[PDB]
Amino acid sequence: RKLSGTAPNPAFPRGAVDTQMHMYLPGYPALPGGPGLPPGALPGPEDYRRLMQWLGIDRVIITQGNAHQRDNGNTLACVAEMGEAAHAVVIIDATTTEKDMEKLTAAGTVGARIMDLPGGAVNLSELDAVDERAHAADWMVAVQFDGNGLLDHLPRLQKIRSRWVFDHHGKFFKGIRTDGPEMAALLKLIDRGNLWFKFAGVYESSRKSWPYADVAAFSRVIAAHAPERIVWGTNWPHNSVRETAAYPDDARLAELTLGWLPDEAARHRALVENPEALFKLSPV
Repeated sequence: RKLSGTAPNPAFPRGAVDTQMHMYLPGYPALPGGPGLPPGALPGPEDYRRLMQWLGIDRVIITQGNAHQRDNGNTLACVAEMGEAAHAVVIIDATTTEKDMEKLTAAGTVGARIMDLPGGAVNLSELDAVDERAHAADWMVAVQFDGNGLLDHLPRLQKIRSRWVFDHHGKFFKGIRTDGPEMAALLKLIDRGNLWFKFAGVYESSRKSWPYADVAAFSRVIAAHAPERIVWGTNWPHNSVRETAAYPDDARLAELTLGWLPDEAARHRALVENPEALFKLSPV
């Protein structure tokens, strides 16, 4: 993996938050139900610190990988090793008690994860159970599903109590029209004020070569509509990539997708104020 390069231009503001990454420590096996660990080298704190230093990332949200299913051990241990800069997004479900939630909060947990696509630990059918607890704890929920099913999920997404983020540019694998009912439904969800939209992992859904114009088209529209509701992430360590040859340059990728925002004020929001609001972080 590439862990150094030329800095993003313009440079990230102090306090910049990577809202989308996974991290891996030795001694935390993959669990049945998931994809298994990243074949190697194990992408851990040392490698990610290098990435942070390259990009100018100051704060990181470390999210539970599918590899670990419902066992939060690795993620929590990564946050602890990373120290002040890191917070966790973990797995909860209907078995998670109030006391469990306080343990997770004290250990730096700021949210829970729903992953409806293959490999995910908790799919959309458990949304209400995750949401009721997250809301009670004043957490957020990261929600990832095939965006082309948005209209089917609309009634349940409307009922979400918590702050939440729609992962990875919505993963609209087939695209979406910028003025169709899908876009209309998404903007109405955003208007309510409890939904953020994530610019991370564009290459996991684009059917185009760089500069990923298909995803750019609708991402520009969403960011223009609601610049105080966009967040950004690396998608490090890019688990869907298997060969050195296809591994993205994280600084260039950042410049590209941040370039889809409407102006410089929106770029600062996307990197600092917006994630501070989504995750309820102390202000920089």
